[PDB]
Amino acid sequence: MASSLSTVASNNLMDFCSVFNLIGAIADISACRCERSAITNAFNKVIAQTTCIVPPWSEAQDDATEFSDAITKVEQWLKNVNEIEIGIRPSALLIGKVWSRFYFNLNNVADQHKTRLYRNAEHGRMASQSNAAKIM
Amino acid sequence: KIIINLFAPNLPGSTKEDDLIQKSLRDQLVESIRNSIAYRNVFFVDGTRGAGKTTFINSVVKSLNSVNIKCLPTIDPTKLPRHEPILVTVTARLNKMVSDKLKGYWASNDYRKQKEQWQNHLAQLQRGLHLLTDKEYKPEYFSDALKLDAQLDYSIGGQDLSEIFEELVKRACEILDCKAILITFDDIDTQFDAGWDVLESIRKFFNSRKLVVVATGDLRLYSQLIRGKQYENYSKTLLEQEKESVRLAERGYMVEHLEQQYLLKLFPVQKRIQLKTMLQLVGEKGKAGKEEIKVKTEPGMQDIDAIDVRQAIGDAVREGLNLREGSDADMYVNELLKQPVRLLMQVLQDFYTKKYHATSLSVPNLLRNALYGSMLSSIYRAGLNYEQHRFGMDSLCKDIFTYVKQDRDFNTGFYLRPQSESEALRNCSIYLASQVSENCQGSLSKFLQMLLVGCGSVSIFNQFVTELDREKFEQLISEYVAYMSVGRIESASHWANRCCAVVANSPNDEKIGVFLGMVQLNRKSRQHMPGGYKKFNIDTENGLAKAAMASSLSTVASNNLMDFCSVFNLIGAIADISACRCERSAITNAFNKVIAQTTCIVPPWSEAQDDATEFSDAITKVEQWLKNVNEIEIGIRPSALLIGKVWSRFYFNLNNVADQHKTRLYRNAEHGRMASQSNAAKIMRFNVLAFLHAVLVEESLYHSVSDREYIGEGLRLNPVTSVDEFEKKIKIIGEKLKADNKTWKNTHPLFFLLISCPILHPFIFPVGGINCSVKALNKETSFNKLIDEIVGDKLLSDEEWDYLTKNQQIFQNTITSLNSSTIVGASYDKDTPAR
Amino acid sequence: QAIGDAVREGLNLREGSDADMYVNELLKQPVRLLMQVLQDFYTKKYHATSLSVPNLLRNALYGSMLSSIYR
Ligand SMILES: Nc1ncnc2c1ncn2[C@@H]1O[C@H](COP(=O)(O)OP(=O)(O)OP(=O)(O)O)[C@@H](O)[C@H]1O
Repeated sequence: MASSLSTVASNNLMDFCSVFNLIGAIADISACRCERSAITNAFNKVIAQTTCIVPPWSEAQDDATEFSDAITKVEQWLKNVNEIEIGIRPSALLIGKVWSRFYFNLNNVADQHKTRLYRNAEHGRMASQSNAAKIM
Repeated sequence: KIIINLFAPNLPGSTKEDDLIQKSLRDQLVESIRNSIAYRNVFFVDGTRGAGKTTFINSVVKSLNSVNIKCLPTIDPTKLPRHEPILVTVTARLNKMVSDKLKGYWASNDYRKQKEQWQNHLAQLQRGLHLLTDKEYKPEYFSDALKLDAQLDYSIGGQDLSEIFEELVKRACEILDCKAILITFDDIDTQFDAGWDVLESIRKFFNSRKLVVVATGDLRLYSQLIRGKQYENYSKTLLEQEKESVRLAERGYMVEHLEQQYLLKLFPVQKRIQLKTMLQLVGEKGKAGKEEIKVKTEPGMQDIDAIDVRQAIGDAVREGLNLREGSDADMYVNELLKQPVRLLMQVLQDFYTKKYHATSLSVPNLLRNALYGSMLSSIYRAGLNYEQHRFGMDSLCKDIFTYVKQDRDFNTGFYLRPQSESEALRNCSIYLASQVSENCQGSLSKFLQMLLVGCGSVSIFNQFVTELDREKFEQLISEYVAYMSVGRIESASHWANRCCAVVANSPNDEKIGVFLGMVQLNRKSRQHMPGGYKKFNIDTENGLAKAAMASSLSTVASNNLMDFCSVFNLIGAIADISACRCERSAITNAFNKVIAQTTCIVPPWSEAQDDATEFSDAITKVEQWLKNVNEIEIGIRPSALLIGKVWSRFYFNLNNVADQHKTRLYRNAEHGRMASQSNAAKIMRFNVLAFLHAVLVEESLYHSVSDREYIGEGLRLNPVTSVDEFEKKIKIIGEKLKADNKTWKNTHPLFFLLISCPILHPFIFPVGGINCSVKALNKETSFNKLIDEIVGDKLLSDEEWDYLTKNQQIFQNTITSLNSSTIVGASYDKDTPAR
Repeated sequence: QAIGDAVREGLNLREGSDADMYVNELLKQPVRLLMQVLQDFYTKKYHATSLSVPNLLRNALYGSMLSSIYR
C-alpha cells in the first residue's frame, strides 16, 4: 500500500490509494531485475519524491528483519517468471482489448460500492455490506 | 578491433584500415554490387546527420579500386560551379581516365583506331548539349534533328541525349576492358537545393546496364526537396482560388501520394542501407556488444591498454559532474551516445586533450569549456546567458529559471533531467548540470545559495503566483524576476526577507498566522489573553538565543508593519557567515544585516552580562566553527541532482509541518510536553529538524564521496510530529559506520557541518517545544545523546537538559520566551481533548 | 498464403478477422508497394535462415510507407 499511498501536495494534504500504482509498481520491478536497489527503492518512490500539485487550470516491533524478508519474495517472483515470460508473444489487438476489459471493470466496481457503506459494515459478513477493504 | 586515436585530425583523408568505426556495412555492401552486375540498379546509403558519410563512401571506392568494376572519383554536388549540368562533369571525369588508357598500352594499330572512335561520340555529345541549358526552342534546330549521322545506329530519331550518353559509356567500357562503371555521389547536407539536379539526372540519363550509382544523403531531407517541387506544377491561380479545407485536404494527399512513389522509382527499398548510430554499434549495458570500440585517451600509450568508449564517457560524465556511479549516471552517457558522431568526437577530443595538458586542476572546469562550444547553437536557441567572463552563481540562478519556463515543468525542472521533447532543451539540460557542479564544487556557502535562491525560486512561483491566457502569465514572470531580483542578489538573507513577502499575500482558511515554514508573531498585545501568552520581546532572551532570534526575523510594510519568524532567514544567514574568514567583525554584521534596514514592500501583483561583550562568547563559538568548515570545504563535491533532490524532500516535509500544526492550538500550547500540544516554538524546532532530516536522507543516497549508502534497506518518512523516526536513522547509520571503521567527516560532510553550527544549536531544543511523556523521553533521551555523538564535545550542560525534561536558571543556548508568544489569528478558544 | 506468412507472424496474429483484415489492407496497397514489402521478407529471411520476424516486418514497413509518417 505504501507505493499506492500517494499524497497530493496542495493547500491541504490529500492522500489517495489507487490500483494503478499497484500496476505501476510491478511494471517497474522487472525493468532492472538486479542490483537489489531498484526493487528496494521501488517500495519508496512516492513517500517524499513525488509531490503532485493540482493543475493551474483546476479550481484549487522491529521493521529491519521484515524489510529484507519482503524483498526476496519479489526476487523469488522474478526468477520463476523469467523461465516462461519469453515464450509468450502479445500484439496490438489483444493488448488494447484487455484494457477495455480492465477500464470498464474499474468503473462498475467504483460505481456500485460507492453507496454500499454503512455504520456497521466494517469487516461486514453480509453479502451487501461493503467497506474500503471491500472496494480494494 | 578498433583503436581510435584522439590525438589525430580524424579527417576523412586521414583515416586508416583499422580506425573505421563501421566496417561490417563496408564489407557487406561490396559484394552486393558485384552480385548485381554478375548477372535501374541505383544504390542508396542512408545516414543520420554526423553518422559518417563522406568518410564511409570513400572507403567503398577504395575497396572497389584494388568481375572488374572501374570507379570514378567521388563528386560533390555542393562544391560545384552553379549553372553547370551534372552530365558535363561526369563526362569530363570519365574522359580523363579514358585518355589515360589510350596513351598506356603498346599496340599502335588499335590505339590509332580506338582514339578516333572515342572522339566520334564526344563531338556528337557536344553539339547536342544545348538542350540542357536553353530556355526556349529554336526552329533552326529542327533541321538538325532530321539529319541522321552515319556508321552509328540510333533506334530512336532526334537528339535524345539519353542514348548518346548510353552509347558513350558502352564505348568507354571497351577501352577500359571493364564490366561496369561505378558512379558515386556525395552528401548534400550543406546545400540540399543543389541536390535536385542529381535526382533529375539520375532518373533520365543513367538508365543503362553498365552504370551503377551509389547516392548518399539524408533521406528525411530529400522528401522536403521533392515535395516542394511537386507544388510548382499546380497553377498559382488554382492554388489560391480553391482554399477550402475539403479541397486542401485532398490536394495535400495527392502531393504526398505522388512523391512517396517517386522516391521508390529512384531508390529501391531493397537497395537502401543505413549507417548505424554510435548507440547501435556498442549496444546498451544489458545486451552484448556487437562491435566494440576502444579509444586512446592519453597520448603515446601502448595498444594493450586501450579503454572502451563507454568507460571513456563514464570517465567524464561521472567525474566531471560529480555524479555517483549508478543508473542515473547512465542516463547522460546513453543520451551522449545518441548524438551524432561528429559532435561526440569533438567533445571527447577537447576534454581529454586539456586534461592531459593540465596534468603535464578541476575536472568539471575542463568539461564545462568543452560543453560550451559543442552545444553553443542550442544555447542561443534557448536564450541562456552566453558571455564568457560573466559566469557565477548570480548568472547561473537566472539561467536555471529560464530553462524551467522553457521546459514547462516546475516539479522536476530543477532536477535538470535530459528528458525534454525538443532536442535543443536536451542539450541545454546537460550543459547546465555541468555548470552547476563547477562553481558549487569545494564550497559550502556557494552550495546553500544554489539551493536557496536557485532551486527555491522555482517552487515558490509554482504554487503561490502561478494560480493567479498565457500572455497575462508572461508579464507575471517579467515583474516577479524584477521584484525578487533573481538576476542579482545582494545577500542570501535578503532573498528570504523577500521570500516571506511573496508568500505572505496568500491567506488561508480561518486566517491562522502560520505559513509555509514561517509563523507570524504578533507585534502588539491583544486584550485579555489567557494563560501566560504575551507579546514577543527580543530582550527576554540572552546570549546565543538572542543572536539566533535576531537572524530569524523579517518585516513587511503593508500599511501596518508585520513581523515574521522564518527558517529561510536562518538558512540564508549561514550562507553569509560562512562566506569569508579574513575578517572578524563581518560575522557580527551578518547577525544584524537585515534587522535594522529592512523596509520591505508589498509586491506589485498583490493589492495588499555587560552589553559591551554581550555577543563576545557567541563570536568565539562561530569563530571556532570557521576553522572546522574551512578544513572540510575541499571535501564537498555537490552534484546537479543532489541539490534538486534535497529541496524536493524539504518542500514536502515543510509543507506537512505547516499544515498539521495549524488547528493544534487549544489554550494549552504553552509549556507543551505531550505530542498533542503544539505552540509556536514547537513548529520552529521541527522546521530546523525538517531541514536537517531532508539533508540526511539525500546526502547518503546521492553523493560522490560514498560508493554505497548507509541508510540501509528501510522505509523513510519525515518528522511531521514525532522525532522518533529521525532518531533511528542516526542510530542505524552510527552502527553501520562503526563496522566499516569509518569516521563521520569523510562520509557525510554536509550533515556533519550543519549539525555543528552554533547558530542552529538553540533551535534544536527550545523550552516550550520539547516533547515530554512516558515514551517521548525514551526516544528523545537517545536522540539527545545521538546529537552529542556527532559533535566532538558536549552540546549542553546536563542540568539545563534536566530542567526541560521535568518542566530558576538562565539559558544561554536555549530560547526562553518564543514559546509563550502568540500568533495573529490564533485566538485561543478551544481546549485540548485528551483521553 | 504469401501474405498470411507475412502478417500472422509479422504482427503476432492468429487465424481470425485481424489477420485477414491485415492481408486485405496489404492488398489494397499498390502492387509496386506490395512487392517491396513482400520481397523484403523472403530475401532477408533467407539470409536469416541461411530471428526477429515481427521486427523484420517493421524493417520492411519502414522503407514501405516512410513518407506518410511526416504527414
Ligand atoms: N573512422 C572514424 N573514426 C572517428 N571519427 C570518425 C571516423 N570517420 C568519421 N569520423 C567523424 O566523422 C567526421 C566526418 O564527417 P562525415 O563523414 O559524417 O561527413 P559529412 O560532414 O557529412 O560530409 P561532407 O563534409 O563531405 O559534406 C569526422 O570529422 C569525425 O568527427
